[PDB]
Amino acid sequence: MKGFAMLGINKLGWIEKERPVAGSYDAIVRPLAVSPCTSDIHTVFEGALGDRKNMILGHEAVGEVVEVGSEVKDFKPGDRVIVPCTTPDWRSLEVQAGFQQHSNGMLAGWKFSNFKDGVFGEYFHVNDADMNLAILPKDMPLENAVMITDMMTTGFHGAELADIELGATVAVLGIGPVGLMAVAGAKLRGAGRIIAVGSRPVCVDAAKYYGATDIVNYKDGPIESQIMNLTEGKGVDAAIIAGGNADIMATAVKIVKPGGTIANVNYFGEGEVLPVPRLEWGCGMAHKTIKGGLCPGGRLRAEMLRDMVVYNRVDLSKLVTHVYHGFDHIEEALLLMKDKPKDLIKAVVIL
Amino acid sequence: MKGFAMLGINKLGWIEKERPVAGSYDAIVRPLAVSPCTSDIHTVFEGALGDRKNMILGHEAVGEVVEVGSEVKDFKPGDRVIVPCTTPDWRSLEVQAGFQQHSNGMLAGWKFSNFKDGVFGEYFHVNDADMNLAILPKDMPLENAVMITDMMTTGFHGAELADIELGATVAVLGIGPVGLMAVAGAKLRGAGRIIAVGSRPVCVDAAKYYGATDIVNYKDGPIESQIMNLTEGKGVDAAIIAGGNADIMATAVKIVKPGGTIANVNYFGEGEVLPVPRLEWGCGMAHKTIKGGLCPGGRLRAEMLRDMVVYNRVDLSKLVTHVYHGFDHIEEALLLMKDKPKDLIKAVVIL
Amino acid sequence: MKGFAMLGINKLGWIEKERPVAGSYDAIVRPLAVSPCTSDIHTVFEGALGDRKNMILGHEAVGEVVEVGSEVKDFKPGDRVIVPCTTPDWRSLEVQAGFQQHSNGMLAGWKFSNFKDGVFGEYFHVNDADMNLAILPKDMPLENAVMITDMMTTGFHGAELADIELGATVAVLGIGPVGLMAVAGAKLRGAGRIIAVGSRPVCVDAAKYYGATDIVNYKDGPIESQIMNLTEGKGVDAAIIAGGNADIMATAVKIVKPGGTIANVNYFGEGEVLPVPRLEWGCGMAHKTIKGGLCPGGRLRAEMLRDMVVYNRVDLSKLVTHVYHGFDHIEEALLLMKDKPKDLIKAVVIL
Amino acid sequence: MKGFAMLGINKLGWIEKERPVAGSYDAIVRPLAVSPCTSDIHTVFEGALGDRKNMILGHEAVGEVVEVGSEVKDFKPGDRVIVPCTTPDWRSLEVQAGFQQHSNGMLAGWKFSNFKDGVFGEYFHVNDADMNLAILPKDMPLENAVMITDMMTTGFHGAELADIELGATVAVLGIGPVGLMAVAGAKLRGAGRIIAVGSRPVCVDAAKYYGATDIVNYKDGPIESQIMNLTEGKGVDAAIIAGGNADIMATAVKIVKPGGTIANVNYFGEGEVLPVPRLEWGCGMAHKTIKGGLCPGGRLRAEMLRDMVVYNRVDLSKLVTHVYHGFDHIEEALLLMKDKPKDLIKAVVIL
Ligand SMILES: C[As](C)(=O)[O-]
Ligand SMILES: C[As](C)(=O)[O-]
Ligand SMILES: C[As](C)(=O)[O-]
Ligand SMILES: C[As](C)(=O)[O-]
Ligand SMILES: [Cl-]
Ligand SMILES: [Cl-]
Ligand SMILES: [Cl-]
Ligand SMILES: [Cl-]
Ligand SMILES: [Cl-]
Ligand SMILES: [Cl-]
Ligand SMILES: [Cl-]
Ligand SMILES: [Cl-]
Ligand SMILES: [Zn+2]
Ligand SMILES: [Zn+2]
Ligand SMILES: [Zn+2]
Ligand SMILES: [Zn+2]
Repeated sequence: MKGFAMLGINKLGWIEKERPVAGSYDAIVRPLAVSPCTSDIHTVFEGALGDRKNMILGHEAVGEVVEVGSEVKDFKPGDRVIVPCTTPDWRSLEVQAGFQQHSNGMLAGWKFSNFKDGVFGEYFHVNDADMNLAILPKDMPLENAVMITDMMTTGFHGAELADIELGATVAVLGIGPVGLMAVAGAKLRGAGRIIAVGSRPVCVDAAKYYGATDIVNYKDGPIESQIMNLTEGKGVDAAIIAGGNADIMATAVKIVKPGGTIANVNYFGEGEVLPVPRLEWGCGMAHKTIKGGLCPGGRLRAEMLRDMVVYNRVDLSKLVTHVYHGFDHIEEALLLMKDKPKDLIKAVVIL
Repeated sequence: MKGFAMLGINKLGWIEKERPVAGSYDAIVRPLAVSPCTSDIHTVFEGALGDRKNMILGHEAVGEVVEVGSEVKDFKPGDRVIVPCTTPDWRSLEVQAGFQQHSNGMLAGWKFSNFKDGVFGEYFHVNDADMNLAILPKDMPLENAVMITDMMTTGFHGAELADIELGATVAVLGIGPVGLMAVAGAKLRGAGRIIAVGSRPVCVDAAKYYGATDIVNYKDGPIESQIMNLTEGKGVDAAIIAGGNADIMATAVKIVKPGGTIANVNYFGEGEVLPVPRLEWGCGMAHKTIKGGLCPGGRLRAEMLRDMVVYNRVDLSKLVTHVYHGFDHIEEALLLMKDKPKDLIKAVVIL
Repeated sequence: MKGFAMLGINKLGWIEKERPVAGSYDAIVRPLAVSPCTSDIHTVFEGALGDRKNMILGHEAVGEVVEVGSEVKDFKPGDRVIVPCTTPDWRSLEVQAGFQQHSNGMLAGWKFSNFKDGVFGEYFHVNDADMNLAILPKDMPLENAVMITDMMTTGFHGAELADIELGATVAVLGIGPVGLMAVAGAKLRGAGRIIAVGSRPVCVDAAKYYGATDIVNYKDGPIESQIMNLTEGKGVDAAIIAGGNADIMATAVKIVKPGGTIANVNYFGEGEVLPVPRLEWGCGMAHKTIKGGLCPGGRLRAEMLRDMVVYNRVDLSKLVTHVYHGFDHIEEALLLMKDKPKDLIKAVVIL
Repeated sequence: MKGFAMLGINKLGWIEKERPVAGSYDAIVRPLAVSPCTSDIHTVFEGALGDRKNMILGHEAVGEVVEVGSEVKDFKPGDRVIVPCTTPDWRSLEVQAGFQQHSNGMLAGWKFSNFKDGVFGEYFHVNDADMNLAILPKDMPLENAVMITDMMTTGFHGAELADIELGATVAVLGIGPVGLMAVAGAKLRGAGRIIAVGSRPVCVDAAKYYGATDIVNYKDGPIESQIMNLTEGKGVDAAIIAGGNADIMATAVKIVKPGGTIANVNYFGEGEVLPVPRLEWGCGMAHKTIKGGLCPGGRLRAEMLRDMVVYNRVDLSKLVTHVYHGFDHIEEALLLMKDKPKDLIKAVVIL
């Protein structure tokens, strides 16, 4: 079977592997549409989760079930499915503690292109199909569906972590596709003022679409001072980190008011320490809670998000700026995420 | 000073009282626009909070500050203000425990036309002005502003109490103005499917506007069975009670799935017991949490809600179906709430 | 295989059934020590969960694993195990929503002597052994261990549901073994004053041991008035319901202060409605949250509770008032729970 | 009036000031017993909250009310009172948001020897007496009472922030008096295993008394590896930081399991950045929540803690290792906190 892989740190290529086989509770799925992610660039080009050998990349797919194990009851060959990027082992003690994302170890609910061969292959394997898949609606555009699997869940998780009160003022630091979904998620948690920080015009337009009331361009000067000035020295109720380097932790702390929340969903690839500033964290005592969480997955999450899309709670179409046709364009698509052209949000390859 | 009052249970009339005087921390406010509430009908005509003598009614007003005490710093004569219907005593132990609504006793944060002369008078008194008032924006229509003071805060509080996950399915039982705001609030907590229960066409149109995906008319048959059928036997994640008689508690319990929330914001005036059904409450063990809460007030709540309106998170204009001009029309306006014409949601009297 | 069963409502007897067989993920366990529960009296003699045919009773056991399925990795034949009375299906959507106790339906995480043949048999079946068993410590008395499986988890769950702040005043309504564990659990959530309501001297002594600061005997007069008098009209922060008839709901509501919690863990068998009083529930608005929950189970819960016992956080020995030797005494033991002698808390049959 | 003061950074001395006067809502209190705090050493000798001029030190006192304002109703001259070190302005928007500790600005609920003349004076001023004082019980030893005002509330707040499940494994980093109270607080939140990190024998004995099951001495080697070894590679559910330098943040992150909580109550005086390690924080995604909070105060907190002591939930006497008699010994007492003799936990000066 063919797949586009991380040969090792800094090295991409097409490889050939054995087609995976389903256990009693698993499914084999062939991709129908896929998207590459900035996370795979951190993983390959920064070595941010350590080295790998011949790991097929990608974790954002809608697919067709081709094969299911003997104990699979709700999915069958031919079913069209939304595959959440996080596919936990539901039989784990971490699940019993309330942390599906870390079933059997830190980040280990997120398998695809963390450590498990991903979706950029002729087929891929889903553990526990009945618990980790959702049916794709008949009329749902594939490219919008693909945005559910990671961008929507992660951005929304930033808003969830932020523990927003109705009418809260929220800053979103970074308006790549995850931050855009954080903007929309903040709105769908009842945020009033939403201050989006970023400068790429395509992203700014999308941020405004999704609910941003204010846009902060770092080229006008320090972000901290800009935000403090917008809020008349009060700061924000919550800051969602959806991108940046290590220093953005310190920025987030400095703009959040006492009692507020810093909610990280950014995958940091560079810097071995994320700085928390002493004075602006109240020398340890400011009740500025710092969170940082991998997106939830599983069937329940996938269905609930899917149904938000069905009921027009968010329009995912705005994220999709590039569409390609055919398996081979996966390569070109991933390299867009590396190279970062001004007009890109997300790319989808429809096979 | 003139006001429209509860003479006692079942008896309304205009009365004359001394104009109130501000303590060091208080304001005297003259109404600019007011709305009557169904709660005052429960209070007067059902005796639902006990008898009263000569209590001026009303608790929904935007006003002009005419006089402030010596220790008031943020409001001054001439300021135009949104007055939250709940005006807590902030120096109370209940506030220290996190329950502003019950400062100095059960429901005692809600003063106006609970026990304190209300807003249907030439002037009224606000305790602790700096903590219990918000500035009215220059361009904000008075009639929309008045909807902040009770309908928005109460309906939104139903959504808050419901403890909705992103993508949850919510039922709203009753689509009077409080239920309409519960619909909008559920949407602004990220609800997917929102099932609104009610039959008055004006309310149904508003419910759909505010985010209802499904409408349930009791004239088609039992509500429980209808809802269970819509959700394919799963029930709903949360049911918000925004109206009905005592029996609606039992309905709410029967439609909520195990682990879900029944969130009441209805002011019950009739029936001395609200029934919780044994079997459908899992004989005590179904984790169906039952909440029932008075709306928050105070300056912070008022400002945060006001700012949600400024940033176009909700459009309150749809609630206002009747507008009158002049103090004397307060009487006619309140009697609309008693008589309940098919085309009424809320009435506002602009003085 | 022999077991002591519910023949049907009002009818007990010994029966013969096929010995159960383990699926790939299950274990067959033979009891080493067992206890009967008041819940089985509700189930059999009140028909509180509907009729049954030939259901082996009991859900409180420590056992020896005799057989495990091919996919079981952490338990093996010969292992001595604490079996939590609640053994969820971990692969369920309710688990994904955070409600293990209702995996695959209301109460359906609690299988043994709800609907599944229980522990009063020569052998019983545990679903998903690796996720639903805990190792019994070598030196832990069997009879103390058995108290973990239901009494400790349920009583502690009442304290968990009560959402106690450090220093809160808690009432416990009923001091049978579940209420006794609620007393201990309240103490281990940092309760200050703990007011235990009950009159059996053996239970009173145990309540005082476990942390009760005040004892209320209903024979001295109405409980509501007694509690209100003890707390100088303030009421309690939380009331845990661990026994009583339907009316105790109303008592609990009347003694809890505004903003407080009524936390039920009682299995109600009689009365089709549990009354919530209108005026004392603030006509729907008093923020008196009413909870009612089945005890958690699974391996994680079992291990965490076991380790609390290992570290001397609670002494379970006080609950065990009667010990019998041999399988046949199960019958006599269960009938004690029906007949309720003054000196009984819990009975354990050591096989 | 005489007081022992921070002349400025690095400079202590006795000074003379005007005796303060009560506003309508305030009290003037004369100390009956006082304790010095390590925080005042950070403040004076590290300049950790910036420079000061002639600020009377100390924030741990039991006193006698000598004078009250005209609007004070619950306290009067002669009353003996426990003064919480945190005395919020209850009329603030931060209080409305749920953060009394930051009323009118970051840390600004903690006034005494942060910015307001403290308790090491012939008299001191308490803002809002009715909301910020508690009656001292007649038979309560003064020196035990003084431990309520800061050590108990702060250490307990570390346990509160840790959001401990019943049976959780907790590490406490630092076993000075705050960490000792964190140990006791963890126990009173139902912790099972409690791993206390420290090496001073007097503190170790107290840690064991208060509930520590394991003691970790850094002189045996790296703390991280020791803790990971104790927990068999699982890490701890929560780590409470009650002392250390800046690096302890990174240690806390490395020992907490995914989904766990790092709960800081340490007042950091040195280092401008507290490091959060990238890999062990799951590159931003490990759901290791980092909290850091000033202790709550006010009358409600003071009464609830006082009542925990009355009901023998914790014994504070173990903290008091040194007692002096007479106002002048304040100087000697504070310098003990600077110099740190092996046998010191807390010192109390009884005037
Ligand atoms: C599954 As991911 C860290 O790219 O949001
Ligand atoms: C202040 As009201 C009970 O009418 O929402
Ligand atoms: C498992 As039970 C309802 O007897 O605590
Ligand atoms: C009031 As303090 C920071 O010394 O615990
Ligand atoms: Cl975990
Ligand atoms: Cl992104
Ligand atoms: Cl309260
Ligand atoms: Cl209404
Ligand atoms: Cl569920
Ligand atoms: Cl019991
Ligand atoms: Cl705040
Ligand atoms: Cl300390
Ligand atoms: Zn991704
Ligand atoms: Zn009203
Ligand atoms: Zn039982
Ligand atoms: Zn201190």
